[PDB]
Amino acid sequence: NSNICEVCNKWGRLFCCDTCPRSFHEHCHIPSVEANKNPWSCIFCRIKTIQERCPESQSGHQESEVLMRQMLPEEQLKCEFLLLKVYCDSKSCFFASEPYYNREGSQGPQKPMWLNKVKTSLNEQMYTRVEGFVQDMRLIFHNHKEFYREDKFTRLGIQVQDIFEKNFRNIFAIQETS
Ligand SMILES: [Zn+2]
Ligand SMILES: [Zn+2]
Ligand SMILES: [Zn+2]
Repeated sequence: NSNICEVCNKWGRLFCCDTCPRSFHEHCHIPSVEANKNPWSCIFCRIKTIQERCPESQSGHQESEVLMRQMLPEEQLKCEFLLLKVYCDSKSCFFASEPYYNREGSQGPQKPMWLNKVKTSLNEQMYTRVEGFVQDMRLIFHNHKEFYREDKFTRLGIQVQDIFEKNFRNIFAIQETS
């Protein structure tokens, strides 16, 4: 097994996957690492199994169809993994916890949003369709762009949104386009 957490790249109290060499902090894994279960298989492994059990699941899909999917177990997992892929980027730190807004010339967003809120909402099964999760994720970056205006800090939202979108297209096998 690796000696650092796959998500945050730090050592510490790590839980090791039984079917691959990755390791995790308890609350870095999504869902949080399960109490018992020997062997234990990480989210990366669980996602790989879905693809292996249904190879045709990798054929191209339309985003509009993906968004309307109900949050059955496999879609729940895919959103958990997409969320985790964002937290894998160190720039996710800026979007993790509850923001506050007091900048001359800007007004805060009407609906603030942040990663840990999305994480809780997934854990509490508050999304009934993939669309709910994706909307909240895109809202994080849209709020940031609007608030920061011409400050160069706006670029951090563009950057982390790009990680989200690339991973969304990979995990849900969105049809490639020009
Ligand atoms: Zn970690
Ligand atoms: Zn694994
Ligand atoms: Zn099949």
